[PDB]
Amino acid sequence: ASMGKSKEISQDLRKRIVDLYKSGSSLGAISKRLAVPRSSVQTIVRKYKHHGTTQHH
Repeated sequence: ASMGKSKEISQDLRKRIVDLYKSGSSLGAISKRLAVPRSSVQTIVRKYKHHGTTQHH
C-alpha cells in the first residue's frame, strides 16, 4: 500500500475534522482548533453534511 496513503497534506486534517463533525462537536471542534473554517472547510463540510444525513446512490 504505497501508491495511495495520505494523498494531499491537508487530507488527514480534513478527515479528522469531518470525523469529529459527524460524531460529536461540529463547530466547537473547528472553532477551537482551526478557529476560522473559511470556504475551504465550509465547502467540504457542506457536501459531507449532505452525505452524513442521507447519501444517495
